[PDB]
Parts: sequence; C-alpha cells; structure tokens
Amino acid sequence: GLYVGGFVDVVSCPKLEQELYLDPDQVTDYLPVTEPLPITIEHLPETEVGWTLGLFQVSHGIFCTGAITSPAFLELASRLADTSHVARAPVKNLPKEPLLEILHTWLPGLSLSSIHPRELSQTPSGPVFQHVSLCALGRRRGTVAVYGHDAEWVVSRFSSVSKSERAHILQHVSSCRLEDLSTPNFVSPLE
Ligand SMILES: O=C(O)c1ccc(NC(=O)c2cccc(CC3CCCCC3)n2)c(Nc2ccccc2)c1
Repeated sequence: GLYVGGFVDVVSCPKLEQELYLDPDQVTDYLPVTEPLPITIEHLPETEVGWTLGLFQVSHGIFCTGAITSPAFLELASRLADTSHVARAPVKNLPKEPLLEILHTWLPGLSLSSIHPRELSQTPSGPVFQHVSLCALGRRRGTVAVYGHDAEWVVSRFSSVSKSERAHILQHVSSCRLEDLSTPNFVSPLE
C-alpha cells in the first residue's frame, strides 16, 4: 500500500466547456472531508486505484492525502518500474525507489472533482465532491504529487505545510485502517 499527498486543483468537469478551474475559496466551506472518496486516473470512473483519507484546507491551499490500494495497479506499476525502459526514460538514472519516482513523474497532478459553482453558492442537496484524480495533464497550480510508503514522510515533504497542519492531517490518516476499505475497480489494461 502506497500513500499519495499534495495540493489539488479544484475542477468541475463541464459538459459544454473544455475545463473549469474553481478558486479553492469556493469550496472551503465544505472542508474538511474525511470520508473515503475514490482515487481514479484522469477522472475515469473505471480506474479506481485507491481512496482519499482526508481533504484539508491549509494555509497554502487544499491538501489531499490518500492511499493507493489496488493490487492490480500496484503490481503493474511495480513491474513497470523495474523492467520498462519507457517508464524510466523521463526520470533520473538509477533511483533508489523507482516505483515512487515513476508515479511522481508520470502522475504529478491531483485534481478534486466538484459540483458546478451554481450549487456551491446555494445549499447543495448531495455530496459536493465526487472523487480525486491522479492526472498527467492539466496542472495549473504549483507543486506536484508525492508518493511514498509512509504517510508522515509524504506530508513532511511539503515545506509549505506547517507542523500544526501536518499534525492535524496525520491524526485522521492514522485513525483509518486500509484493510476495511473495499478493493478498487481498476483492471490492468493488459487483460
Ligand atoms: O488500453 C490502452 O490502450 C491504454 C493505453 C495507454 C494507457 N496509459 C497512458 O498512456 C499513460 C500516460 C501517462 C500516465 C499514465 C499512468 C502511469 C501508471 C503507472 C506507471 C506508468 C504510467 N498512463 C492506458 N492506461 C493505463 C496504463 C498503465 C497503467 C495504467 C493505466 C491504456
């Protein structure tokens, strides 16, 4: 099981337009979110690879911590990290932890899917957020996603998160066991 952390772009995938980047301040009222949301690849519902453990408002923006739990995805990505020249081409030579470096490089973006700002201004009936996506394109704000084996290590990699914010974040993360989370639906494309 891997952990992922970083600051999200807040998007509401629209039907008419190509993309809509929300200002984080439009959703802070609905944070924090400590119930598990799916983590997918590029907003594709069939690519669940894990679950969020917390969405938090911090000084520097909206910070997300999640767990990558899909066995099919972890096995595939680990094999690629040790054997694929394509996966290793855009990363530094001979990394000590190739899996982490390859996710860090190939999926640097975290995007939080929100309902349209129309309902955010009023009183929403249902959930405001649907999922978080690991993304290869469309990154707007600075900083990139961090992947690691230890949650504390992931969050501490962000100097823009204070000691107080890290302690609040890690309280919820440690309060959840990944065993009683359902298996994500990701299927290896090689099948
Ligand atoms: O079915 C097909 O024809 C097909 C073709 C291309 C695909 N993926 C891509 O083109 C692509 C681009 C950027 C980032 C990623 C994610 C990342 C996962 C594990 C380490 C290496 C890559 N995939 C995918 N999807 C996919 C591939 C590998 C892992 C996960 C999803 C499918």
